[PDB]
Amino acid sequence: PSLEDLLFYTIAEGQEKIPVHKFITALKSTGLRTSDPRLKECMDMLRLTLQTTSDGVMLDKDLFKKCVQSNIVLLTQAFRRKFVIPDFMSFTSHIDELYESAKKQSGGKVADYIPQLAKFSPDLWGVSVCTADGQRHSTGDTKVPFCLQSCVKPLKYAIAVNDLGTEYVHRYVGKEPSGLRFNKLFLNEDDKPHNPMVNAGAIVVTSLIKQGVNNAEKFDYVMQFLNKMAGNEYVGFSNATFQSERESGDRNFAIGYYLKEKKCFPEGTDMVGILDFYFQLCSIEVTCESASVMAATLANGGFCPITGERVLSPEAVRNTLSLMHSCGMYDFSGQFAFHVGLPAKSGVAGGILLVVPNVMGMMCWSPPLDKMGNSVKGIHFCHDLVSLCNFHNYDNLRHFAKKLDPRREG
Amino acid sequence: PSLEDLLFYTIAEGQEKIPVHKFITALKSTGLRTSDPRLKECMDMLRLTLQTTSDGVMLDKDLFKKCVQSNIVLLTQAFRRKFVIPDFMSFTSHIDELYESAKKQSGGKVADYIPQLAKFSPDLWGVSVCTADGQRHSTGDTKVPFCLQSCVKPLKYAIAVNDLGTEYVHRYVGKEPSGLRFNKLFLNEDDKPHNPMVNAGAIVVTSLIKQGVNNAEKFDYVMQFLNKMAGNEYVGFSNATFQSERESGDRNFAIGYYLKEKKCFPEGTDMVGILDFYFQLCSIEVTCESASVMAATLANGGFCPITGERVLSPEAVRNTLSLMHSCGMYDFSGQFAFHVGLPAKSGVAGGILLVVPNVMGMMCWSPPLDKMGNSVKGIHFCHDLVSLCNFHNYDNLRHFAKKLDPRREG
Ligand SMILES: O=C(Cc1ccccc1)Nc1nnc(NC2CCN(c3nnc(NC(=O)Cc4ccccc4)s3)CC2)s1
Ligand SMILES: O=C(Cc1ccccc1)Nc1nnc(NC2CCN(c3nnc(NC(=O)Cc4ccccc4)s3)CC2)s1
Repeated sequence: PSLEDLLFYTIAEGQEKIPVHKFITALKSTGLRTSDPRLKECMDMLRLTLQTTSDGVMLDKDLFKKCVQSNIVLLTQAFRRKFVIPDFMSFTSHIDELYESAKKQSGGKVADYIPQLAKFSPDLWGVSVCTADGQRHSTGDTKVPFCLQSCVKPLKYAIAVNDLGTEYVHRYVGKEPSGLRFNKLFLNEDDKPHNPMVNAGAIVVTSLIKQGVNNAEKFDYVMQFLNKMAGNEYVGFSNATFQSERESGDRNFAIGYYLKEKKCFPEGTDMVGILDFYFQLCSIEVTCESASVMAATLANGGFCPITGERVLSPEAVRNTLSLMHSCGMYDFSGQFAFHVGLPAKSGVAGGILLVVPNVMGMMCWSPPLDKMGNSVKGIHFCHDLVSLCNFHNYDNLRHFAKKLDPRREG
Repeated sequence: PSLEDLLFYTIAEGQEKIPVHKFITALKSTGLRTSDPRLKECMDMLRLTLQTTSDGVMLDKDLFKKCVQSNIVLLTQAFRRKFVIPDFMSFTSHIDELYESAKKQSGGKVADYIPQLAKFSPDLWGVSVCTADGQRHSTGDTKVPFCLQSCVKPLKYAIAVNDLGTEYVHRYVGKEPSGLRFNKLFLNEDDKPHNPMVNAGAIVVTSLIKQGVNNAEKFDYVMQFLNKMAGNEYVGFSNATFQSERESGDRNFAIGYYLKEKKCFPEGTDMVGILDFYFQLCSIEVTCESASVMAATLANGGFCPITGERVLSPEAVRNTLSLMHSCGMYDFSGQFAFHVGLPAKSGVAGGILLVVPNVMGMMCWSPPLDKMGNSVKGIHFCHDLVSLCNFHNYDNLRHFAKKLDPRREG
């Protein structure tokens, strides 16, 4: 027998030759994009075959063989419905409906304490999905770049835990939500920031990464790390946002001096320099599409789903997901954990980085924020998604009443 | 041929007739107990054929069929390794090692604020497992009755959500942990108890159940409900503990009067009567074995795994598991959520009701408590369990480093 051949007969349909466009259409309907880095050899060989034989363009078993050989495992799982969401076309139809429903939620106020966000139209709204198998779907404004802002907090904590371990990192930062009106306290009773998802905690975490090297190399080190998490999709930087943030960051400077006085930083920390680095990390730019791949890396236990590359330790990812679950949505964190039950992180630019463990990552972006600082449409979408699908952390995978389970078929 | 026959040859081993003891021994190693209520018809039929003789006695394919045919689906999944933990004998060996490691953790203090807790030996230590498929294992003192105490709090919250819905229940009680020192406050800022897992929340939740009927019928209703949750294994009542709890429940009376003055109860509540009902609920008795079945009902989306009966709505179970995750272990709740990542609830008698969603429920019981009120051995066991197995809520089911996954053949 042969894997290329019985996959050939799978698409062949009794016919002798597969039209090339018919193979591409079947591939796309699994959810994989033709640009997937794991399919490069196959797509290069297909394009090359369309050049060397315009006497075509139809693939016989042996020419189909030589195109798919290099990527045959991934291609087989895709075509034998082995991906985490088998009927991806049906699922994206649901995502689109959820998207259109949240589109009609027009309230909230765009953040405006800096010029680079008041800039953003209230009506931008994008949602991108990347499953742990690399299946992609986007709807709305998913290639508009925006700053991560606090969405970067779980990512830089994960880097810190990856490089230094749980025990070291959490000598400096706690692991719990603060409680609905210890919002305002910079430190818990052990003189540590409450958790990595608040500014004081994120500032301390920022000071743990790549200690001893200067800010230029620290930033490059973090960027290279975000590139891998995003499978090398768009990660950028907004210098306009950085300059405005550092120029308007009086409270973060208040936090910085308070943490210095309380000796919250590692020995030899230049606190003002860490604040600069912090403002830079908040100014890193993504799109919905690229950020959804970062989320999918966290959903996939530290492996980037569109490259296969191990990016973060399971410990770093587990810790990060734990704290996103309980600390990720500002004062809405307890409500979100109860009703949505998914690890998520929101930012002032309107992003919500969302993780369904073992299923998928998402980025929802809509600049208008509610009074707790969370994107109105993102919050609405997240509630709807879990109303529809049994993705709540404490939904049961066997007894889920009327919810839909996109992991199953019939 | 047919399913009874095709399973007959599996156990037959080429032999022409199966000894009865060889079938029982094979069944037990799947993890099922012969007393499983779903196997009653089969065991009754075995009982009848064991009476027609005093020989072997040995089953030919046709009489085996006559015994097993009523329970053939369940018997097939058990014998063709379809249960959630396929190699259960290997898994119980690990449970045994975890048990023996926690046994040497000899610290902590037995609760003594009333005599009924104060008499329990410091050295009692039991762990019971019930998977979502009804596979059972116990090690240590697992048939000694002890009071649920605060372990009853998630069960009566589940009942209330089951009967009345999330929205009504949470008019009276919040959905969040209070934070590591708004510990002492009875109400959050919306004049509701912070969540159902604290005394103030449980007291209010108690006032929502079976309203309008008197306390005796209320207690009967809750007992019946716990019977279904435990698949009719042991549930009792300690009047001694009840009497002691009510005479030394000064703080609970302080809470009750405070909630009354703040109008936290439904109209027509007799607050002093509700406190009495509350003390009774804390005095309900279980064993490790019966309580692990209750936990397994929560692990199984509201279906009792050893009877098949729907006991709780999926919404009640999801809500209960969410609040156990974040509020279940007193001031250790945040540490426990971060490190163990399992919904759990502890009580002052030393019980820890533990749920691994979609896998199993457990009850750990060891009377000596740490400084936060949690059983020392239970806390140690829970950490060890998640160190060993990829059961952390934010462990990945595909990439889990060196952890063991008992869900996998491979
Ligand atoms: O001490 C501890 C450890 C601890 C914790 C818990 C229990 C015991 C011990 N942590 C600390 N972290 N940060 C501290 N100083 C900060 C200075 C800036 N902030 C603020 N300064 N001033 C305000 N004022 C209103 O916030 C005003 C207000 C009044 C009423 C209602 C709402 C708001 S916050 C927050 C306090 S101290
Ligand atoms: O008000 C709110 C809502 C709220 C929440 C957040 C922000 C604004 C509004 N909830 C309330 N719940 N219960 C209240 N009265 C209770 C009477 C019994 N308890 C206690 N009484 N007295 C103590 N005394 C020390 O606990 C001693 C101590 C003091 C400071 C530090 C450590 C220890 S507790 C708790 C207070 S009020």
